[PDB]
Amino acid sequence: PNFSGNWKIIRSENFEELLKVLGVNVMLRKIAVAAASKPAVEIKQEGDTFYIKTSTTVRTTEINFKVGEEFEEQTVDGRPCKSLVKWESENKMVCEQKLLKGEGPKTSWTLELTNDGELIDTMTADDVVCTKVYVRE
Ligand SMILES: *C/C=C(C)/C=C/C=C1/N(C)c2ccccc2C1(C)C
Repeated sequence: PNFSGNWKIIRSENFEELLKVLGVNVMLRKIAVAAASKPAVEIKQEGDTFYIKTSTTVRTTEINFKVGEEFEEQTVDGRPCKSLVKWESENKMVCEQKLLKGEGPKTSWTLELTNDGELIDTMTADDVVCTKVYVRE
């Protein structure tokens, strides 16, 4: 199925805690979890090729990738990483990340589409999991 769309957040669980495991200091966390930082996600999918733009009121970030091909992005806390996405199933992709420099928590993300059209974004840092759920506007 098709991940394309303009997605708006309807659920967010455990995001502040993910930030703590990543070592984001408290001043930045308050900003990051504020409504001004609420994410909107735009996806354009063509087969295995994806464009994903994630924007807030003050920030915008775009990734471009094809499933199975390595690309560069940033960890949630903004460290450059090499990422690789694979299909876990027909409706679910999983991305492993490796830091370009230094050491840190093991991080990953997954995106999956439910039959009822919800987009579930899961982010992990070691033993902590954050889940965000979106629907199409
Ligand atoms: C991933 C979530 C981020 C970056 C921010 C979300 C913040 C909020 N806030 C402050 C809020 C208040 C009411 C309902 C929903 C939210 C949301 C989780 C968007």
